[PDB]
Amino acid sequence: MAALTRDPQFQKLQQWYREHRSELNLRRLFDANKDRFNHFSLTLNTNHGHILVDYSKNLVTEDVMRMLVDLAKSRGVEAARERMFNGEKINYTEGRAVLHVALRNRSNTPILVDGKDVMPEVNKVLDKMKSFCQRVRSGDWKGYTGKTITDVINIGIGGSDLGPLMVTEALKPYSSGGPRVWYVSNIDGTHIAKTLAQLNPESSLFIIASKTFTTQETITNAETAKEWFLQAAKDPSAVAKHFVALSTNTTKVKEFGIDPQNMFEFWDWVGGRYSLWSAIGLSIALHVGFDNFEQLLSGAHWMDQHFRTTPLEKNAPVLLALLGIWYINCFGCETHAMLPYDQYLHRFAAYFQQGDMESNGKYITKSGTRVDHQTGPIVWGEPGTNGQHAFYQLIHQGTKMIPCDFLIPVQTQHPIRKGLHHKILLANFLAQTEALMRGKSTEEARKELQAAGKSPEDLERLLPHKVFEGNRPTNSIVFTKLTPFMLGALVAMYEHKIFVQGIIWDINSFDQWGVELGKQLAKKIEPELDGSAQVTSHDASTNGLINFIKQQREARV
Amino acid sequence: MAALTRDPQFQKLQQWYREHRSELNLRRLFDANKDRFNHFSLTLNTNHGHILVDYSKNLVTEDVMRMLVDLAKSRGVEAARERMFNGEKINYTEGRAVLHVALRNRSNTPILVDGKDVMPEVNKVLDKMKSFCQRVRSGDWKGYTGKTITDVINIGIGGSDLGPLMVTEALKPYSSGGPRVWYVSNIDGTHIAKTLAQLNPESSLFIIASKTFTTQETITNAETAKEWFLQAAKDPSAVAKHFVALSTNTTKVKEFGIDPQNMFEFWDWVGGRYSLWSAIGLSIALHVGFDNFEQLLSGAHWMDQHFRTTPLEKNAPVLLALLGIWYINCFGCETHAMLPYDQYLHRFAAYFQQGDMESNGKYITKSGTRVDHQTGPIVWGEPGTNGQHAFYQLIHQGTKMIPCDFLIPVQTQHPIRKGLHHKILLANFLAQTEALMRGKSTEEARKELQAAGKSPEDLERLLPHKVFEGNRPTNSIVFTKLTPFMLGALVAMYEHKIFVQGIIWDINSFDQWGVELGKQLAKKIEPELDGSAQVTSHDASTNGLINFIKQQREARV
Repeated sequence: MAALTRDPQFQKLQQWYREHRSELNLRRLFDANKDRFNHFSLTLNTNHGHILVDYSKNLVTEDVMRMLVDLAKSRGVEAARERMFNGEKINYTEGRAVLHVALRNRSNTPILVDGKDVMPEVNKVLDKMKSFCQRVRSGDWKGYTGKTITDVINIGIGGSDLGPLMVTEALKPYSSGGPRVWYVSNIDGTHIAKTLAQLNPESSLFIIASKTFTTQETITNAETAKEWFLQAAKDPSAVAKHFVALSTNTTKVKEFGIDPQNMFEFWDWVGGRYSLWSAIGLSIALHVGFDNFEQLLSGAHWMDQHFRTTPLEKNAPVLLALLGIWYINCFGCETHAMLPYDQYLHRFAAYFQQGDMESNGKYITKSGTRVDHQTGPIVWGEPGTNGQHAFYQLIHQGTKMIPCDFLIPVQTQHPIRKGLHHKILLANFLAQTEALMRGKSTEEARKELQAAGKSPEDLERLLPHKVFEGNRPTNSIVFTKLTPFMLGALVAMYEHKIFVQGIIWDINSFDQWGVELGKQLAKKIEPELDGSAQVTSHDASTNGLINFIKQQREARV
Repeated sequence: MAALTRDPQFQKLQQWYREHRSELNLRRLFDANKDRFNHFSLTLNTNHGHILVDYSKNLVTEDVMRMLVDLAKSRGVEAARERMFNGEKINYTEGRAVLHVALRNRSNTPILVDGKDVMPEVNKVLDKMKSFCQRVRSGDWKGYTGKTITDVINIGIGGSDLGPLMVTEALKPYSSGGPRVWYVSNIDGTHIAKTLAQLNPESSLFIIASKTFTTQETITNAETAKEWFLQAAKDPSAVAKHFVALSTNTTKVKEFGIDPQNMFEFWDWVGGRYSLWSAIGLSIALHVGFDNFEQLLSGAHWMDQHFRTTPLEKNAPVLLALLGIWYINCFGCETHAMLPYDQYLHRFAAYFQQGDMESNGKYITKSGTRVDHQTGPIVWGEPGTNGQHAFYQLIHQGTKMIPCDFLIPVQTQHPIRKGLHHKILLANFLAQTEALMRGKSTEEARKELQAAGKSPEDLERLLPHKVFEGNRPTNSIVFTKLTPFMLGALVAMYEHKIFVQGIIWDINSFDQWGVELGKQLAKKIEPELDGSAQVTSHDASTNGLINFIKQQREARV
């Protein structure tokens, strides 16, 4: 018995579900309540765009929502939220604060950790980022042969990669006048090799993103880039004009050949998967400009404030979190699909696979007892309409219930053909959730087939295949335009959803002990791959795979 | 009750699982059987590289595998296979044959549909492709100002896009002397606009992929490309040097301005999600050359024969399918992760999201009866080590069982740093499945904590969070090298896996009636978006969303 399962509000939810779930049908709910949209949607005015969070096409009633809010209160969500914002060490397995909200604290209200306001250091780094971006983008910063920088290459793994990549992809229209950005993350040599082949050492700037500056994959990639660079430049002192670090390890950064005045710091209370708001976002600021980076921070700051000051029943991240709890812990849905109808957001779902799954893919509660319920879902998705033409067949007519978040900006960055493309995109965004909710009954389908002139035999044969059961729930999140500020707000909104869910489950959303074993076992296997000897030190499978690898690496195909 | 649930072998499988589920622990299974890898792995020599399908880190015993194979026999897998290969109309809801295997039938052994051999038509199109490719690649084919083609842009959705994109990405090293390739699929105007912004109309060749040549999204994109082209070229007759078609609609192709000689045909027995082997693969052949395209076809042909002649108990696609049935229909796993440790294969999982999910995300059986069991799983993943640093926390320490296919080539296309990068990649590939299988016990973690000098209190506090329960099953698929031939073999293997699961579930893997409703509803919404008038013709949510869109159209942000 974990905290969640012992909670009385949760038990009430489970009981309601057992006795009413058979009665949850979206067509009937909408048919019976013309005010349903008004009662189950939230409109936020950020002053830089509106966000409509329409959660009306969910398998919930007023009572369900009331009970879910009651659960949030019973589980101490608000108090936990205050602990985070106040700089308390809520990352309890690692004794650390959790302060990505400090990174984007534009108001500069003091946030104390161990007796010291963190804002001065947050702002010192931001100031350094701003100066650097101005120098690089303006052409002031010269390469070793006196040329301007045309390409910036971020080298990092996990949280040092996904955020910056997703945001620069999403904000590509705001990069006029910025250098090209490249992301190298995989230790797979293909990644760095194929990137370097397209670059000029005289005009490329590498950004090595690693807090410790000892991260294996990242430093290997970094060392490979340096070797390539020196092959052309020869002079070790030239490295300082072409490599900067996002790290705190001054000695290692200096030893690499980077001038430490170009080491951009961040802190223990910045989790990698919450780090794009820090120095880690340097490649974003370089690409779209520091002004745009500040707008991104400001958007997140707005949402932070929304989350902090809004009554639970009208609090966007809380409601999203609660809906997820309902589908995960009552309906048992393993996954959560994120489907932005926006090609610029093509890596948004991939970003939340880390942000969500690495945060809440957990099983030990704060008290040390194992959970006896589900925790975080498997997050997945492709942007519409691409995903729509790949896997929606399964969403509409498969055997899995799959909560989906559909997202779209009202205004497109590319209003080509007098808005025709965006009109079709919007129509599909709307129709898909409508279809998922409504379905098509046997009766309706039969009438279509008859109207189509199908013979009775053909009709009876095809009929069942044309039926859509519907009742498939979705959220529709519509926002004015995907600007830097609005993206900031949207990302922060999901960060706080994830936080609320973790508090409810009583897990630690901010550690990641689950990455350790794989790292340990890889270090053991590395040296064993060298040479031609048979390996017999592991289970038979691991041995067998290693031995096949040894046999085949000498094969001439 | 559906076919599967009525099947005596399936019931036998279920009884066994009910009786012995808790007898399935990988760590113990491997400790008890030193020959486990040997008994639960396949080695395939294709003459152009080996494939090791190591399915030993799965929750199975010899009895379980026997029962699974017996299930495949009972469900008539072999007879269904022969029907496919013999050109019978196994796509029963549409009354069509399913002959992607004919597209790569290098043997040219006759395959008849309605008494007529399809190979001549297949080969005629292939010869056409070969000639066109030679002309474009050699510089013989020139644009409207006499320049050679430097860029090829494929415009299509779903199956007309994903396969060609995935394969050209995977085979990038083999594209020397080929034009760059671009893929435009999203109706979102950003996709075509950001693509066209980087192109010169004088040296760009557009490939319009659509059987009917009336596909709304594809044709909208195509017309946008043509308008951009003509803004530069002016002369309508120049469209014929810059646009070709993958279609059978001669009339519409001619009307578009394409020379009918440059219409590359395919057939109703080529499913879109099985079409890269046909004319739909033209961009592949253009990028990496027709010879490399033939090698891709040849690899698939090799795997088709393996699937055809190998006893079920040692038949790769069959075993992969059967393991999936075990996890889906007995263990209840909703998902299947595909994790290639290969950056070139970064779009492999996405491809199989359509291939698998659009095929088997079904709920009506051959007899018209609704299934009463699960069908296709939710397929997802990212390449290692990228995904490894994103979401593996949840795979190791979350509350979901997630069957994972780990894939990797022994030989890298980029053996930089004297093989150091690939060494580290392989070590992680190996360590991850080893870790997932083995886990780390309370006692093992305790010993580590003591050794690190943790106080008893600190130790007891952290201990449970450091435990890995393990027993997480995986397949490891290792192949000599990712050449065009090997990629063909791999994709075909998965195609047949999907086919086998579909036969077992008694669903139609080859239709997609699930896409109709959304299309119908979108068509109704399009004209409603025009104008300022409030919409009230739908459910309250759909109306509300539309009205918010109309409102926010007018906002300046």
